[PDB]
Amino acid sequence: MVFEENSDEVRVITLDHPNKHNPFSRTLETSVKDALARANADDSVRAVVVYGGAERSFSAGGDFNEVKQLSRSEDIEEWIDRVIDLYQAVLNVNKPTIAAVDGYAIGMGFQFALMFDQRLMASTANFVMPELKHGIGCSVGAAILGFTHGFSTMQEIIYQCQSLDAPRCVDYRLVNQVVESSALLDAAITQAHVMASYPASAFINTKRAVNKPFIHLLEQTRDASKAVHKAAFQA
Amino acid sequence: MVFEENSDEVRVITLDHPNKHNPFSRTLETSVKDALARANADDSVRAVVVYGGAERSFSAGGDFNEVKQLSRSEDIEEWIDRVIDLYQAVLNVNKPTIAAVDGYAIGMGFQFALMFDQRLMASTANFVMPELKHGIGCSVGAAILGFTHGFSTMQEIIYQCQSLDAPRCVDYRLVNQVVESSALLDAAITQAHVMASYPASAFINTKRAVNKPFIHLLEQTRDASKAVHKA
Amino acid sequence: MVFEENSDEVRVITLDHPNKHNPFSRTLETSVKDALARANADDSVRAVVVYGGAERSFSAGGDFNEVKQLSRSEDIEEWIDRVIDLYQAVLNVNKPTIAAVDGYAIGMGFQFALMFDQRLMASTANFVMPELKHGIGCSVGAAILGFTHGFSTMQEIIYQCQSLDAPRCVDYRLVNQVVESSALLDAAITQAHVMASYPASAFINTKRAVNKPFIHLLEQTRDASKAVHKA
Repeated sequence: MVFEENSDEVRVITLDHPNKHNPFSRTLETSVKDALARANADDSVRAVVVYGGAERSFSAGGDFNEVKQLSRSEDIEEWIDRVIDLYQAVLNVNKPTIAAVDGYAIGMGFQFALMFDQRLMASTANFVMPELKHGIGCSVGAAILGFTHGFSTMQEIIYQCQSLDAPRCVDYRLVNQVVESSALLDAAITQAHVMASYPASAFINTKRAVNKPFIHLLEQTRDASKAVHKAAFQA
Repeated sequence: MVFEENSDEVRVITLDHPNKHNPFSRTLETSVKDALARANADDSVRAVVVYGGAERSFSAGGDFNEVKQLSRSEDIEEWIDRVIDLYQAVLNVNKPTIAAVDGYAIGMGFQFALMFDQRLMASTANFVMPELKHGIGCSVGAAILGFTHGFSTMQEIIYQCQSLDAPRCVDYRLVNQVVESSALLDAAITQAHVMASYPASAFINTKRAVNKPFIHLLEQTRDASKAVHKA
Repeated sequence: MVFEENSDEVRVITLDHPNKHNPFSRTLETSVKDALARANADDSVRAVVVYGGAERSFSAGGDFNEVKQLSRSEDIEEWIDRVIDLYQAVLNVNKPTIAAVDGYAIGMGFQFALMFDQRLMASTANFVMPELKHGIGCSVGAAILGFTHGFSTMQEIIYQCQSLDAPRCVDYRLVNQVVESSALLDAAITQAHVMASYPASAFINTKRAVNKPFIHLLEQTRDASKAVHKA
């Protein structure tokens, strides 16, 4: 469920769920994790771009088919582990990582995007974190967003549950760039070439230092979040 | 010193100190805490709005003369503890909380407001944190504001001691909305109805998770602000 | 390598490296630390302004040819310890501190500036954190910047390695004011007089509380950054 192509030293991973909105099914997680592993392990690769695809959403979050079909505690507990593992998978890529966002980045897709070093979105795209509106728990989201963007910003976002257009994302500093849908991928690749040109020894050790507290946060959130979602999933 | 009213599932707590600027006296603390307890314990309540009242300040905070008048240290311990307990009282409300700010939100009033889930202010209102200007210590304000809005933002506010009108609060992201004084209360209630419509269990457990570090911070600050006036 | 003047209760420390870009050589660090010590220890001083000088940079930081030289594990460590000690030196000044920025504030100069209570820059000045562009490690810069201004802001800055002019710094909230180069020093001194007029008890204890987490973070970053500038 992911294409892997190359713009020279740049590896481009394109999400390809049967569904245009690239929902994170368990199969898609797997592919995305595996592609990231290969990219990180491959010396020909010096930078990575993850992309929803032309006329496709970055990801509309997890698979509503998994989520709505969750009752057992065993089942929910392990689902949270999966989710974090995915986010960690991105954070542990020792090379530069760009997220090219078009369409919708919702809930899990929003969060997934926040794991990247940089984010460019289309002028026509949207971010959303509408969990509580819908009756889903959002401790993991709160945790991430609080860490990346501050307490009061996070509060606003998760409690308002609004559809964030580009102007709004810029205002929140959720993205580094806004371009036309047609221009988006090339723009992302360029950013990747730029960061790829920074000496590797320097960039890897710095990125590691930078992402350590983030990883550590996510690990701490693991247990407590299993608690809210176990309790929430009974309606 | 409050009015408790209802817009259906929304409880509206209106501060009513004899003084139009709703200063936090001991008595007002008490009422506000008790009204919050009831609202949180009441089934019929699904969201809470706290409001200074029409043609009234949200709250000018606590008397700096009386703060400066405390010279026994348990006087200060008692007082520090009271202040935090108030802020914790808000943070422990398991339902949505909106603060409708008109007039002045000063010192304690500024801080008290930061405990809420959301904040709307009037176009004509002002936030201020002037403690250092008036020769008051300011650990608790800094601690809170650093946590809610970042180090460098807090630095600027505390050290500059300026009256922050609405444009400035928006720029700082201190509020979620600015409206006319006449429109403010209805606006706040609407927000409350919106958040009240969120499936409770999912909301409550999330809010608990969210506010936990905040509460823990207030506890750390309690100990520290009293290690100060002890040495 | 520093000239110490007085505007009444305000002490003004002007960086004076032979090089007009005030690079942080070991000698300059020393002078700056010693001038800060004296200013903090001097009762006649109630506030401090640090300035690059007219027609001179605040500081272009350390020399990236020398940094890339350091291969011996001691050399790396002692250098890191020095760098932090400098930043701590500013944080431990118990009186108000203003940084008057003209020219370039690069890497160490950017970071050094973030230690101050307030920052004014010239309209014509620039901030830069270009370490990764030039193959220099940046754990320290990121640690600081993440703490002062948030994770995602720090990310953007260190990964983009751009020259931030004034409009951009305002947009990032890196400074409290932008003025003409000619006006800059007087502006800084005024800010210093303003903060100097706040009661010393009130200020000193608050500032201590405020800067504690910052110091504690610098101390962690020290122990850590060794292992990465090592590898």
